[PDB]
Amino acid sequence: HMVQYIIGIGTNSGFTIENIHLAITALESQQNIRIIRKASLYSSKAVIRFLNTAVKISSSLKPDELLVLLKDIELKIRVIDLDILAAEDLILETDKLTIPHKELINRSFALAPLLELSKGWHHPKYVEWDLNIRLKELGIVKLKQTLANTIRMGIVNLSNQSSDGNFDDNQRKLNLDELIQSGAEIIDIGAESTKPISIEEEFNKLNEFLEYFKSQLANLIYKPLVSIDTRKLEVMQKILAKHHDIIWMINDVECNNIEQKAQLIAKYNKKYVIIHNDNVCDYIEQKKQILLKHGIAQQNIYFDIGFGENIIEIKRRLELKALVGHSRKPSVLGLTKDSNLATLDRATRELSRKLEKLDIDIIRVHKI
Ligand SMILES: [Mg+2]
Repeated sequence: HMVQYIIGIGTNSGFTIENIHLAITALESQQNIRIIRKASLYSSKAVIRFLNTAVKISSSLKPDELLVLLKDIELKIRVIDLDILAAEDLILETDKLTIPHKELINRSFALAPLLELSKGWHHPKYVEWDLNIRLKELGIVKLKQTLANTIRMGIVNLSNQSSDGNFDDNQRKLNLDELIQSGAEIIDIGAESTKPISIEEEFNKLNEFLEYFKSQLANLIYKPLVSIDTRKLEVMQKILAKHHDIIWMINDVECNNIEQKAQLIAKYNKKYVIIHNDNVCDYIEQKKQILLKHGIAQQNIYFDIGFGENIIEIKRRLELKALVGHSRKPSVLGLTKDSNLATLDRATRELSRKLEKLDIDIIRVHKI
C-alpha cells in the first residue's frame, strides 16, 4: 500500500536552494517514492537564515524505513535537515521517531509549508486544534524564490551604465535587495559594460561587491546562488581564489583562453556557460568538447544563444541546459529601440512568463 508523507526540508549553509533541490531529487530517485507536490520556499532566522520548504510524497516505505532513507540523503547531500512532518492521520510514538514530528506545532517554518501542501490537515492527536490559528500564534517570510524548473538569474551590473550621489553609492546594493525580494534565485554579477577596463580594476569591483555580499550573508532573507560575469581568465582566477565558496557559476562571453579557463573551472567544480560569440549548434558543440576534454562534467555546462522562437529545438540537439538572456533586448522583445526601461522590463516579464513554461533551465533578467 501507499502512504502519503510530508517531508520537511531545511538548510542554512552552502548553496541553499541547490541543497533543497538535491534532497528532493534524491527522494524522487527512489523507485518506491512518488513526488506529489512541493511547497513554497520559506525563510526563517537562525536560532545565516534558513531556507525551508516541504514536499508531499507517496511511498510504500514504512515510517522507520523512510527515516533510514532520510538519514542517508542527509549524509550524501551535514548541511541539510530532513524530517518526517506527517503521514496523514498516523500517530507513531517511539524513541526512534514520533509522527507527527514533535516540533511541528512549534515551528512556523515547518507548519507553514505543511499547511500549504495540506490545507485541510489536522493534527491526529489534537483533532480540534485549528492549525491556522496556531500557525499565526507562531513566529515567517514566504519567499518569491521558487522550486520551479526554470530559475531566474538577476543581473547585477557593477559598471557605469548604472548612480552615486555625494555621499551615497548604494545603487548596486539597493538593486541586489530588489532582485532578492522579487524572487531571483541566482544573481549574475558583472563589472564590465557595453572603453576596456584592466584585470585589476575589474577584479576590485567584483571583489568589493562579493565582500559586501558576505558581510550581508545573515541579513539576506535568501542567499542566492552567485554567477560571475567576466571574460578574463585572470579575474576568474583571482575571484575564485577568494570567493569560490559563494560562487556557483562562471558566465564567460569570450572563448579566448578556453583551455586555461576549463582547467580552472574544472578544478573549482563550478558551472560554465558557453556563449555564442542552425550552424550555431556546431559553434557551441566545438567549445563544448574542449571543456569536457579539460575535465568538467557535462551536467555543469550551460549554453547561451547570446542575442548580441526555437530554443527548445536547439537545447534538445545540444545535450546542454539552456540559459536565456532576453532582458531589455529590443530585437527579441519585438519593440522599438527607443522604448524606455519601463516598457522593456514589461515586455520581458511577458516573455519570461512564456519561457518559464518551456522549462528553460535559466533565464537571465534585469527585473523579475
Ligand atoms: Mg532533524
